[PDB]
Amino acid sequence: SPILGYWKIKGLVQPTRLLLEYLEEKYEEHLYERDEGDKWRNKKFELGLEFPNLPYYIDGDVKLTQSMAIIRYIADKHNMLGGCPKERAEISMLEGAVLDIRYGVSRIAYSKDFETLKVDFLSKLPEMLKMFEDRLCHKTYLNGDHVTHPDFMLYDALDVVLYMDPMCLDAFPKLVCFKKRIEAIPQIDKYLKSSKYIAWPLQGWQATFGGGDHP
Amino acid sequence: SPILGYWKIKGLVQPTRLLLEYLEEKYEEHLYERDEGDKWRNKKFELGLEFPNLPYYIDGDVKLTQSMAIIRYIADKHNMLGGCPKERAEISMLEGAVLDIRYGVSRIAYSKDFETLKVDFLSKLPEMLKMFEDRLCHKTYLNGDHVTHPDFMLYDALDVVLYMDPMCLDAFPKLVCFKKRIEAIPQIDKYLKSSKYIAWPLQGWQATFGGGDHP
Ligand SMILES: *SC[C@H](NC(=O)CC[C@H](N)C(=O)O)C(=O)NCC(=O)O
Ligand SMILES: *SC[C@H](NC(=O)CC[C@H](N)C(=O)O)C(=O)NCC(=O)O
Ligand SMILES: *SC[C@H](NC(=O)CC[C@H](N)C(=O)O)C(=O)NCC(=O)O
Ligand SMILES: *SC[C@H](NC(=O)CC[C@H](N)C(=O)O)C(=O)NCC(=O)O
Ligand SMILES: *SC[C@H](NC(=O)CC[C@H](N)C(=O)O)C(=O)NCC(=O)O
Ligand SMILES: *SC[C@H](NC(=O)CC[C@H](N)C(=O)O)C(=O)NCC(=O)O
Ligand SMILES: N[C@@H](CCC(=O)N[C@@H](CS)C(=O)NCC(=O)O)C(=O)O
Ligand SMILES: N[C@@H](CCC(=O)N[C@@H](CS)C(=O)NCC(=O)O)C(=O)O
Repeated sequence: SPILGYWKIKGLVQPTRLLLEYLEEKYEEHLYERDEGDKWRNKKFELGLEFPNLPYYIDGDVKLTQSMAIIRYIADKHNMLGGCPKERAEISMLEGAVLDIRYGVSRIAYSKDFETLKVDFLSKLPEMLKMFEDRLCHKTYLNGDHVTHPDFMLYDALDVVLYMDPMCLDAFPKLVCFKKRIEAIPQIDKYLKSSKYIAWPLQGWQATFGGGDHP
Repeated sequence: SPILGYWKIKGLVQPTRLLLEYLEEKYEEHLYERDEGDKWRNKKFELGLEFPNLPYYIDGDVKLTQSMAIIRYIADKHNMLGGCPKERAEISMLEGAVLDIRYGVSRIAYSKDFETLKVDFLSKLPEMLKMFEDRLCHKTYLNGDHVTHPDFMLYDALDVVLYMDPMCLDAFPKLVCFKKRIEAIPQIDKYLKSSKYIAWPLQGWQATFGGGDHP
């Protein structure tokens, strides 16, 4: 059974969890708690990883790090990355545009100056969201009728920015619908209600925004 | 003929240029100068881009943004991304590990506190480089005998960190060799000597590190 290792937080790996659950894939997790740095450090170089880091994904011979390599691998095994170079590039474009939002948050979330930095981020956020709002015209998911991994990435990004500004989707009804559509996927509905769902923190526990043991 | 648009800097797009040149692909560039923000802003929404941004790559019907989508697209058209999910994931892992170095620089390069932040980055850099040093044991390129896009990404990262600390590869002879190997690829040798090579800046011109009109 594959092993997905990360801090017991949403962070970089939450879209991967959602994708695995969507696919009904069997996996176990190594979940490092806030005080378990020592535990991670004692395993870091003992797992066969060529590029030791968190998250990791171990699947027989396959030992992977890099969150994006991992999510894309799971997707790839299910024939989800795209049917030709142009569609693969389209999906990678969606992926990167989501990361501009999600990393946009993480870039500032650990700063002493988060509250001032938040102003600048929220000023740019509507422009980024509008691109997705436009993309969703006449589409159920970002690539139309079928789910792709960026859908779970975008889902996670929306979850996160809504904590930062609960009104940030008020101008984007299609994105509001989209978030509900993901939540309506029966596998996702079940997961979000399950003992396996990690609601919080959004970032590493030490973050100024999206950190701490509880919201 | 495809169009690659970016600021006239190395920045996010330099590995893409190197890959195109390696492949002997025909392309033209839209190169925005330091004072040409207005020019970019007047084109940004007039190019058919679904996710307007820099860089962009326009190839007939195909209008792409996201630097990583673009480099991977060029690679994909040349059957370079990997022969199966595991190899594709391996290549995406290399890609992400390079980005930890290259984005590691960009994260701090625009800060007023760059000089203090540099200490922390240079403290972590040897650990990141060692993973690549180990990977290159008995290999010509990162994936062995054949070039892949992360080779050009790593090349660009080494170029950049050597400006920050010219001694940072003193402990990593295989990486030193690697950088020279890339420079010895005849297409790359020619490109680096050509009028098309943009030597500087490394970052946006306004950066504290790797900015300005000249080094
Ligand atoms: S991957 C094969 C090509 N399809 C697409 O590019 C799909 C585009 C959208 N992502 C979608 O509609 O889902 C292909 O061969 N298309 C036929 C063509 O017009 O050439
Ligand atoms: S999908 C966005 C546009 N449609 C609408 O606004 C119709 C009203 C719907 N209730 C809604 O989606 O808001 C649209 O079709 N834009 C593209 C076009 O060709 O006009
Ligand atoms: S949210 C689902 C989409 N409807 C609208 O955008 C209308 C929004 C209302 N005007 C509002 O709440 O303000 C939609 O068109 N969905 C169709 C689809 O194929 O996704
Ligand atoms: S993509 C097909 C598989 N090959 C690899 O994974 C290549 C691994 C390295 N990147 C390399 O050697 O270049 C494959 O089918 N391998 C055969 C097997 O052992 O199953
Ligand atoms: S590739 C690194 C190891 N080889 C050497 O150190 C031999 C000397 C060479 N001049 C050099 O590469 O430095 C090596 O083989 N490590 C793996 C192993 O199986 O020992
Ligand atoms: S740099 C090329 C590799 N040689 C070494 O690592 C030895 C380095 C010296 N000890 C030194 O300069 O300090 C190498 O083994 N290359 C073979 C390959 O297949 O790449
Ligand atoms: N580019 C990497 C970044 C990984 C990373 O920064 N991981 C942090 C957690 S968010 C960590 O704790 N890494 C463990 C380590 O470096 O030992 C990825 O996307 O996986
Ligand atoms: N995730 C994007 C980031 C792109 C980006 O930040 N581009 C900057 C230059 S480094 C820019 O000037 N963008 C133009 C714009 O936003 O209008 C990518 O990798 O392409």
